[PDB]
Amino acid sequence: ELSFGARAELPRIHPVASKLLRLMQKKETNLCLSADVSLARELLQLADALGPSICMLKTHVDILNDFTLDVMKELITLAKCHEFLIFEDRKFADIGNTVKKQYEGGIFKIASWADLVNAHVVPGSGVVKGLQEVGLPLHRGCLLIAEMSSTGSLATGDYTRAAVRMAEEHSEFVVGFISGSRVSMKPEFLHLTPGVQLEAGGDNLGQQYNSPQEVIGKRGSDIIIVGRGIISAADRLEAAEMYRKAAWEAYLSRLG
Amino acid sequence: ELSFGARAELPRIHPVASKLLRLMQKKETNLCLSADVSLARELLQLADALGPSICMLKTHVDILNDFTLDVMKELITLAKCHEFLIFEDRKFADIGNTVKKQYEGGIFKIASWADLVNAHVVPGSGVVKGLQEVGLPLHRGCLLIAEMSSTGSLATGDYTRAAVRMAEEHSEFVVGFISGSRVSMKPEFLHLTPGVQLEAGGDNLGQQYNSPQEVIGKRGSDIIIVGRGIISAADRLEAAEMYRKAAWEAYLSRLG
Ligand SMILES: O=C(O)c1cc(=O)[nH]c(=O)n1[C@@H]1O[C@H](COP(=O)(O)O)[C@@H](O)[C@H]1O
Ligand SMILES: O=C(O)c1cc(=O)[nH]c(=O)n1[C@@H]1O[C@H](COP(=O)(O)O)[C@@H](O)[C@H]1O
Repeated sequence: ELSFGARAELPRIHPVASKLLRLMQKKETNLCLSADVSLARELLQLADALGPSICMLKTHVDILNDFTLDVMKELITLAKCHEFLIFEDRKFADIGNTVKKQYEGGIFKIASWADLVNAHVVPGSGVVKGLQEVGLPLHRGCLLIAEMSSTGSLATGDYTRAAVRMAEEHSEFVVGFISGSRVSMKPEFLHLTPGVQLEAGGDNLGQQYNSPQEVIGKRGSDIIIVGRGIISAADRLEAAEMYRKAAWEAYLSRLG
Repeated sequence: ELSFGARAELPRIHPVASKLLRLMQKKETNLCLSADVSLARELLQLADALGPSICMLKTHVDILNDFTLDVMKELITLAKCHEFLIFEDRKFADIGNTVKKQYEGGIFKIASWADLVNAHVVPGSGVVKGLQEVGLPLHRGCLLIAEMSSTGSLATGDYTRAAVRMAEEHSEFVVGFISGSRVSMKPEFLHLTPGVQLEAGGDNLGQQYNSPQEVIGKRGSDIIIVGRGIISAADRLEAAEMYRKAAWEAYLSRLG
């Protein structure tokens, strides 16, 4: 198994993946903050304070009450300053012709500011084809949702295998997965795992949690995605540090 | 088989479904216009001119370049005047906690103006639970995506059966399906079918077309969803009439 820094140099690495892997090793972080807030001011204060601790900030632009493109200008400034990628967790899941417009246009202009987006594989490979027609020219990357954290997920068995095949057949654009585990044996592909908290539990609406040690160390994923475990804590900086240290040591101990 | 008007009176009918079925029979239309445009003025001019011909107007609010809530105020005026429902084709597909915010909040406030939304079933039933916590109090309905029109769709076999079960277990909120065919044997559930054109063909990004006669008459669906077959035509009113008459006669001939 190669280090993040060595993976960043793999022949077939995507440029977005390489940038990410380099800053993960430089900063000793494999934590993605899920900035699940409705106020721009809170999003930006979290991005600034937690920026040094994270490799990535995941957004849901469609829950921000006071979205403007200028908010995203301010977010990019912070991402550049603190060195993290922006991942819009849009979960594109329509026909190719529709998702291209959803990605490029409308109010959000997601492709203009998001390094990464993700997509469901259920519509077939046209979802990726449509996105890639916007995202390739804009030097973006995409993650495919191969497994989900929620109770009753149907992203298992042959579905997960189809996501892996689709990623591998569109490596020009697809840089990895949302998954609960390592699903691809090719080290050029990132594995990002949500449903992460230090303590056992879940929410009232089907979320299920596993620890950083479980998903990075035992299940072989690369990056933890953490929302409420950080966001709901009083001191979100120390919470982010706890999660960072957990995920980083789990990664180190798997490299041996 | 019962008429749309009789289905509107079924004991277990949802109020949104009943409203829809009543206006379908009153107006002799089972056509849903897919208003896949980027300008508010065009959306509203289409809604006004085509309103008499349609039972429903399907939106992708996230491709509208000049979205405001006032545009949607103007759309509701037209929907009330001409008697059609508004369906936001958002394809919610996240954990329950996330989709509740995506449905109620952000810039779009979808639940405030959309009679209907839809969801993928891949995350498990928490997606429906989350939506229903916003949509039940707001007297809304939801469609579950049981089959898709696109090449390579994984919404087949056990996946489609899971969508049907999920709908049937959440009949307080779920009023039907996006599907290619009748998938539920319970007449209280609407079947809406996209991927419809009069002529054979497809697009460059995995869309596949079948005719109104095929999907309403042979496959037993209720409503056709038509975008480019109308939107790209020169005379969109006559195109809508062609599709309306096709879908309506196919429905009549299946009732015998
Ligand atoms: O794509 C995601 O990030 C995602 C996929 C998945 O399987 N599960 C999942 O929880 N997520 C997202 O990751 C975040 C989890 O947040 P918490 O449960 O608060 O840690 C939310 O923003 C979800 O939308
Ligand atoms: O949910 C939908 O309406 C949908 C589901 C599906 O399986 N296929 C499908 O095409 N759609 C949508 O229906 C419309 C089809 O448009 P046309 O291909 O232009 O008729 C688009 O807005 C798609 O996003």
